[PDB]
Parts: sequence; C-alpha cells; structure tokens
Amino acid sequence: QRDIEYSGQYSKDVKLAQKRHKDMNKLKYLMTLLINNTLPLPAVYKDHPLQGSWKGYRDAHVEPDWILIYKLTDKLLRFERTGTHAALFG
Repeated sequence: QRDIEYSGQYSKDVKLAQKRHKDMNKLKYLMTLLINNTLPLPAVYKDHPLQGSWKGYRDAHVEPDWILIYKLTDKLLRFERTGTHAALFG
C-alpha cells in the first residue's frame, strides 16, 4: 500500500496559498486525483518529472504560476511544495 505524505514545508505552503486568496479547491482536486491514483493526470496539469535540485520529483500546474511539486513511487506519494515558480525554483 502506498503511503501518503506531506513535507513539513508543504503545510506551510498550503497555509500561505490560503492567506494569498488562492482557489484552494483547485489544489484539493489535484491532490485527490493523486491520492486516488487516478493516472495519468489530465493534460491541463502539464505534469512532468523535474530535473536539477528537484530530481526525483514531479511538477503539476494548479494554475499557470501555481505549481505543485510531489514525489510518486510505488511506495509513496509525497506532497512536497506548492507555490509560484519563483518560490519553488528561484
């Protein structure tokens, strides 16, 4: 069975998105698709593996400048970060 995980930073990121008036239902919907293993994700998410410092993780677009970084293996799904390109990659 796949474990569902949230990094410490992820909870902070979610709180910041809430504070900044982001549409939280969009993030919830995407998260639920991942938790349910409903794959592949719809094309609108532009889902892809990351390289560089985020090697081993994936990038999905909640919105054009609202990114979800997560890890998906046979053993785990981990929600790692969420926010802007500048915050997550800069």
